[PDB]
Amino acid sequence: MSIISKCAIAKGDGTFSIETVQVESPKADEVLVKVKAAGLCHTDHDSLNWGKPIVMGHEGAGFVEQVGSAVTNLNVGDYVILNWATPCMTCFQCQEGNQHICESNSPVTAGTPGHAHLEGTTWNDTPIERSFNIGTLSEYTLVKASACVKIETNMPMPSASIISCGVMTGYGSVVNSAKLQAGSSAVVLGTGGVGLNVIQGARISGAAKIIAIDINQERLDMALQFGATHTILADKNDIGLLKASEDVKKLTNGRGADYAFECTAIPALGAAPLAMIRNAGTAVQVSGIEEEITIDMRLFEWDKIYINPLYGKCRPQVDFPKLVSLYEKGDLMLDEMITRTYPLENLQQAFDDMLTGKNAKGVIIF
Amino acid sequence: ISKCAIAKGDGTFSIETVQVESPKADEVLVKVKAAGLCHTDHDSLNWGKPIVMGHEGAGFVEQVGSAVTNLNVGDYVILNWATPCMTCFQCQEGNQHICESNSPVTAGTPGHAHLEGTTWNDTPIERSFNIGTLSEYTLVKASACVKIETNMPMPSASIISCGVMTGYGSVVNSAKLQAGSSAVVLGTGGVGLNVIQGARISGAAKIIAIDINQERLDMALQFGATHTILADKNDIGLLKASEDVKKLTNGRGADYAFECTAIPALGAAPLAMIRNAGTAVQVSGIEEEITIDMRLFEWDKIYINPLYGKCRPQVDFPKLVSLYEKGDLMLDEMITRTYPLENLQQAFDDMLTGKNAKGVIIF
Amino acid sequence: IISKCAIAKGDGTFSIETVQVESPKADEVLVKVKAAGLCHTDHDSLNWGKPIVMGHEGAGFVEQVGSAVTNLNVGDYVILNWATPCMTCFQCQEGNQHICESNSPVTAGTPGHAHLEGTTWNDTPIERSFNIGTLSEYTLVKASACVKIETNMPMPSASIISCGVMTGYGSVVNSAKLQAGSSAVVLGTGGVGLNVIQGARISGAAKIIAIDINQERLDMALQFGATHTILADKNDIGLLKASEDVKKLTNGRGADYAFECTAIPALGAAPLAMIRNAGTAVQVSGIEEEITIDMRLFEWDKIYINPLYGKCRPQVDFPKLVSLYEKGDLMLDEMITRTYPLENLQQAFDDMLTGKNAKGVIIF
Amino acid sequence: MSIISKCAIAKGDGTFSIETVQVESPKADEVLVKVKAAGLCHTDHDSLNWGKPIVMGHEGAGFVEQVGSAVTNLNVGDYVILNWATPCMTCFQCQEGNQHICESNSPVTAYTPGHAHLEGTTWNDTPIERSFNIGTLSEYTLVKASACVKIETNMPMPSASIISCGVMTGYGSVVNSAKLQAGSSAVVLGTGGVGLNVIQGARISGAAKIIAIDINQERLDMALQFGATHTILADKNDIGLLKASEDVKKLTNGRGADYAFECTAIPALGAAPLAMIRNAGTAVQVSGIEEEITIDMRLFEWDKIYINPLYGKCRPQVDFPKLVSLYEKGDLMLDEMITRTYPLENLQQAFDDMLTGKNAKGVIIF
Ligand SMILES: NC(=O)c1ccc[n+]([C@@H]2O[C@H](COP(=O)([O-])OP(=O)(O)OC[C@H]3O[C@@H](n4cnc5c(N)ncnc54)[C@H](O)[C@@H]3O)[C@@H](O)[C@H]2O)c1
Ligand SMILES: NC(=O)c1ccc[n+]([C@@H]2O[C@H](COP(=O)([O-])OP(=O)(O)OC[C@H]3O[C@@H](n4cnc5c(N)ncnc54)[C@H](O)[C@@H]3O)[C@@H](O)[C@H]2O)c1
Ligand SMILES: NC(=O)c1ccc[n+]([C@@H]2O[C@H](COP(=O)([O-])OP(=O)(O)OC[C@H]3O[C@@H](n4cnc5c(N)ncnc54)[C@H](O)[C@@H]3O)[C@@H](O)[C@H]2O)c1
Ligand SMILES: NC(=O)c1ccc[n+]([C@@H]2O[C@H](COP(=O)([O-])OP(=O)(O)OC[C@H]3O[C@@H](n4cnc5c(N)ncnc54)[C@H](O)[C@@H]3O)[C@@H](O)[C@H]2O)c1
Ligand SMILES: [Zn+2]
Ligand SMILES: [Zn+2]
Ligand SMILES: [Zn+2]
Ligand SMILES: [Zn+2]
Ligand SMILES: [Zn+2]
Ligand SMILES: [Zn+2]
Ligand SMILES: [Zn+2]
Ligand SMILES: [Zn+2]
Repeated sequence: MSIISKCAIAKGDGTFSIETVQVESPKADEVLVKVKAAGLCHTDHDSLNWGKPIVMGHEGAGFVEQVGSAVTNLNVGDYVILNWATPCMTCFQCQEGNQHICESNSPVTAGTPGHAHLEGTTWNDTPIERSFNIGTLSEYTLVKASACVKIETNMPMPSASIISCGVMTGYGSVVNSAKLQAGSSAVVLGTGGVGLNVIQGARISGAAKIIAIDINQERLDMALQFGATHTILADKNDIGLLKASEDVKKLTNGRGADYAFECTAIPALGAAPLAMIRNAGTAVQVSGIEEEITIDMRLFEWDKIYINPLYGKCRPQVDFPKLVSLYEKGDLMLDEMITRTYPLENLQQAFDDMLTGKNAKGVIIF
Repeated sequence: ISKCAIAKGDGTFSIETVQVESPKADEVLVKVKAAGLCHTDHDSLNWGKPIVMGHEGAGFVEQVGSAVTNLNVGDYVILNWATPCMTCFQCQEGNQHICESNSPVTAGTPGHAHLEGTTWNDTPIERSFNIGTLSEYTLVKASACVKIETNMPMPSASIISCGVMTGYGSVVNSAKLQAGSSAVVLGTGGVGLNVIQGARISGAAKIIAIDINQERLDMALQFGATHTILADKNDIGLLKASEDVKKLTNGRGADYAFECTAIPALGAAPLAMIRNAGTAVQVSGIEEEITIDMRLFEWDKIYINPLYGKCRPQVDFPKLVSLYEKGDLMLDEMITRTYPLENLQQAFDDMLTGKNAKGVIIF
Repeated sequence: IISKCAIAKGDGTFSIETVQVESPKADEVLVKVKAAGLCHTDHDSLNWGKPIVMGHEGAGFVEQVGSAVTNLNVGDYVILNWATPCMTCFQCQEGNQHICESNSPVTAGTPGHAHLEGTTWNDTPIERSFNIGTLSEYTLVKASACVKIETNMPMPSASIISCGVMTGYGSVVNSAKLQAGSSAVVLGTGGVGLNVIQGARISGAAKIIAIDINQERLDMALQFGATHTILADKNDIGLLKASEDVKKLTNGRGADYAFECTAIPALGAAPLAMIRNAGTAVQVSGIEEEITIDMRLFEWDKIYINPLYGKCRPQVDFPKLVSLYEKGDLMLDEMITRTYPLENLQQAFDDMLTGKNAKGVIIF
Repeated sequence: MSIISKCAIAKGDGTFSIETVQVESPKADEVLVKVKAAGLCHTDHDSLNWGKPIVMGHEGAGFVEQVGSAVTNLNVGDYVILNWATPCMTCFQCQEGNQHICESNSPVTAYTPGHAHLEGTTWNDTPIERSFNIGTLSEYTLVKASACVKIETNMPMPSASIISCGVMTGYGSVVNSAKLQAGSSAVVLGTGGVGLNVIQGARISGAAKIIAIDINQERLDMALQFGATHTILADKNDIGLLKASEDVKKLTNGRGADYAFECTAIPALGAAPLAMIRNAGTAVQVSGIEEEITIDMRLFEWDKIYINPLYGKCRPQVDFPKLVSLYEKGDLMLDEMITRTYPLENLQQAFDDMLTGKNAKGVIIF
């Protein structure tokens, strides 16, 4: 059995075109997922500029169409949130509980056995790769079972999809990485797909003061909606947001916030959470920078914890169900995150709306 | 001259008059506008000597001591009973709540104002927990005063002095409750409802309220509970309530459980409500001898009996008013009734019989 | 394959016997046992009402490896563990492999036991104690019971890692997270408590006060890392006089950490008497009885915890323990009082009952 | 009562001369210390090119000569280890326990309270500062009572004096700042005054691997004496110590060490501990860098705690007695540290030997 799927294919020239791909039947450890909605992340745009053909998409949710012989805890028709940890569960990092940095199956750490067998998905009869081992921007996906989280809820499929990246890295960086203490102060630099979810984490965690900083006013109105207490509108020409840092310091009685989160997608702002933070504060850079930047090392000075975490320290079988609860409870808002849905043929307009500043998140729906 | 409620070692209280001296150099004269009630004030009658009752209070600074730098006449203050010295072992560890020299609990004393300061008849009498808040005017050590620059209801600020701090802090400062977790509160009263608030502020996804009175249970839902359990008096060690708790937690148990029923015989009951490797926080404080089945402790369970929610008064108190100003801490709703000093007995009855979440004595 | 094994009865007696141990299935492993340490839990196994191949402490060589166990090979060197973690359940994904809800011989009792007719006595299948049953020439265990190690060290000293060393060292290092420069008190300096002393010594405790009724145990406590000793009286209830001696050596106040490992249920709350307000009290023994506790002793920020097997994550913890031994800081050799033939197992009990032997290892 | 005191004085120009200062009698919150031994830290050389006359010295110990009328817990003749925290015990940082980054009194993080009155020490009729509030390279130093920790022992004074900075920051970085856990792997970049005490702290904490790296074979020889298990000789052209970093990964199963500590006084090596570290490890640069540097941010990538701690999170009344207790037990080696004692006049040679690597620690004896 081979199935044909329309999908978004990125080519290795900065370009993406809707194509069709051939999805084989699941192997014993794999699962064929009918995708109902695929959310879009800033990393998905970056994927075009990677130099490989890939099935784009790393935020997805849907239903289990087929299951393999070895998979035992999930069934045809089951409702499944996709994750890109693909944890092997046995390696050194997995035994520390760091399944998000798995040494053998992570798409980031190992680039694998978190990917499904390559012949499972084919583009003009040449095997191609599922981005982050899941390639959600696709009618069907053949992934391994570690990529699936079963939830049993009537939650909207667009709301579910966004947990696969934006919501998890945002919330988990706050809760799992920084381990933000209730009653503290937090600064968020970049209230976008991730940063807005940082705010929900800070809000849900009990932060008393949540300082949203962005260059776009709509983004900031979004930050107010999702929990922010104070708003600062940064000028992009301000290098390192040092001028914003003085404004934060006025909001924290001279000394700075207790916590600060980077998620601007600007490599130059890598150190800028250090500028916003009190000595002994914790500075979390969520973006991920792979370039060579210059840092005034005075910003590091004086017991400030700095971490570049991945995927909010995600343990998908454990974290995803916790996020689902807070939604049902009402403390996660993710229906309201979904500003627009797009047909896969309109992915270009979706990319444009994420970068222009007009969407909290965009979900392609099938 | 001040109207104050004096406890008598015979076990009775009587409104009565005391004369208060001007402040010494490191002391503050605080006119009390509100004196919240706490369970231990009831047990403070059952102590063996006379005192000035009260360990929850708030007011304005009528008079300031010569070396007191950070406060001024007319400032607004919430009283705290930690009165930390800032120099002993525990204080340098950061445990200002178990101050080895000034604490009314662990050194009971410096940190209590000069004894001449409050005289009844002509015998100097002690202020309860060093502050004696059930008084019209109190003289106290400066370390027992926490200034606020916002303007909030005086009954709201007074309850911060004990119930709010112990309950919130046991969640935040002691248990260090993590978001997404399941919470069980045994006894949802003045401490218990702020445990719940502490749970909801910290982000708990499930908050199970167990209580023998439905009107608190109703209060518990007002203040953030997600599930309510009406226990029965004769459920020894609350075993049957444990079983419904585990039914609500997929088996296992809760990740956190909190005891504050004031019953000595339920001191291990948190361990029954909670999963292995969970953290059980007994808050009521038991000085009695009880029998415990040590199969409840078993398998990585973290037990603790913290005091005053690990209170560092000049840090946690400003935090609590910020979350009241944000709207996450509910304290105006917790003042079910205000009472004058003379109607104090009706206030114990309303608290002890479930009719108050918290009762405050206003001046 | 025939295995001469110690088989416990429900009555309270044992006999040496012979059993067939079948070839390994896909997820399980056949181990030729070279050394099996002993404890009072093995004596308890006679009390329990079940036929059982006894032994929960083991080290050996792999003789047979199943189709799906490609992470170790034949001839590899293997320290056995009794957590047998399933690796995917709630506690395993929290990092609590020692309290696995699906495979633990304690918390689940089962997967984590090899397939039942693997080891058969006459033709009735018999369980291996704690899913491992090490007092046997050959044992069939899941691969989870096996931790490859890659040092040429003496098998007997490898066998005491399987229990006394992991629970004692781990009660200090993982469960208490003992901070260098602190004061430690150890109540019961025996099979468990000597590796609690060893664990305080490696973590940097500045003052380690050993308390025990036997003078021989105290001397062997100094040898294993202690700095102070106090001799204790059984007539002391709650060790309250030993607690006030502890307060003299700890500036008033108490010790920053204390540890229960005496085997006495009436002593369950004693570490709390040993400890300053806001210290941490660790009850390593496990008490399945109801006792009376003076509740003032919990009062005031004292962390009280009874942990299992020292928070064991065997594939993680065991290699680290092997590394400290290689470094000289961890002492396993001097901990083995005497070696005994399986056929002289009653000797061992006998000498454990008397208190002659801190630990006994049966070597094949 | 004005005492004359021989001392070392840095002049702004990088030049040091022994001079005499008139040292005034103690005010109510002050203590006058007859310094008996004063060790040399790398920071004192740097203290030369600060553009201000200064009485040098921030490692020191002695006996109390005169006590102020408010000082109640110190008496003439007491044996005092000096510290440079001088904590006020009530500001925001002190009340979180961070006495070493005191907002009111720290010489680093705030002339300041915690310095004696300016008329107390004068050079040529003009008031002068004491470096790090204590200026220990002087026969007598006037300091605040909070500079003083009384020890009730009979330790060698040279051995007690190096606690004032070198031992405290190196051990503290491991125990207090990094909270190093036993059985771990640990890499130390620079085995000098701070780095050898890093190794001691790693050894007292129970590290299973302590890998020592330096460009000087003799200082590598010292690390083994104080606790290192493996040793890597790096070259001075190894930019960022990346090949040193390959040897480390060879020693740590290819993943990297759990912990790595940077104390080379070389700014470009600020990010080097990240290169020594496994993902989710903790990297600590104790040096302290004031210049801007260039950093490839994939070195931060993936859960890596980075922290620039000050003074090993020293609470001097709490930490200094633990150090003395661990000297009694034998596990802090610090008689061995004092490779050389010098007169005040041969400070230059003490400087020269610290910088050449011929000393572990060198102490000026008065
Ligand atoms: N560590 C991880 O696991 C992980 C996961 C997901 C995404 N990311 C990365 O996080 C970053 C953000 O992701 P996203 O989906 O939220 O992107 P996004 O484009 O949707 O949001 C970025 C926000 O940053 C704002 N911004 C840009 N420059 C700014 C400036 N100078 N000052 C203030 N705000 C500024 C933008 O206006 C926007 O609001 C990306 O780099 C992405 O690759 C990392
Ligand atoms: N640790 C501290 O520092 C500290 C501080 C303040 C108060 N306390 C103590 O906490 C305890 C409660 O404090 P409070 O002011 O809220 O008193 P309270 O009377 O308001 O609370 C008592 C609650 O216990 C509940 N209860 C009684 N029996 C129960 C049972 N079998 N099962 C379930 N619930 C039961 C009742 O519903 C009642 O609401 C007291 O013992 C008090 O002394 C301790
Ligand atoms: N929690 C776990 O996972 C785990 C694992 C293994 C063992 N254990 C238990 O830990 C306990 C330790 O037993 P063990 O292996 O060390 O056997 P053991 O006989 O060697 O240890 C008991 C020690 O306590 C001493 N002692 C007796 N009375 C004392 C007293 N009043 N005061 C001070 N010391 C006294 C004894 O003389 C002896 O030295 C056992 O109960 C064992 O079942 C628990
Ligand atoms: N943060 C604080 O509180 C604090 C405290 C004390 C010292 N310091 C600073 O720590 C740093 C070290 O202090 P120190 O007294 O140990 O200096 P030191 O000169 O005595 O020791 C530095 C060692 O690092 C070695 N080294 C130099 N370059 C190297 C390289 N490329 N690769 C490997 N090793 C190299 C040197 O050979 C020397 O052995 C100084 O910069 C000092 O200012 C900071
Ligand atoms: Zn993404
Ligand atoms: Zn893995
Ligand atoms: Zn109270
Ligand atoms: Zn104190
Ligand atoms: Zn055993
Ligand atoms: Zn498991
Ligand atoms: Zn220095
Ligand atoms: Zn301060």
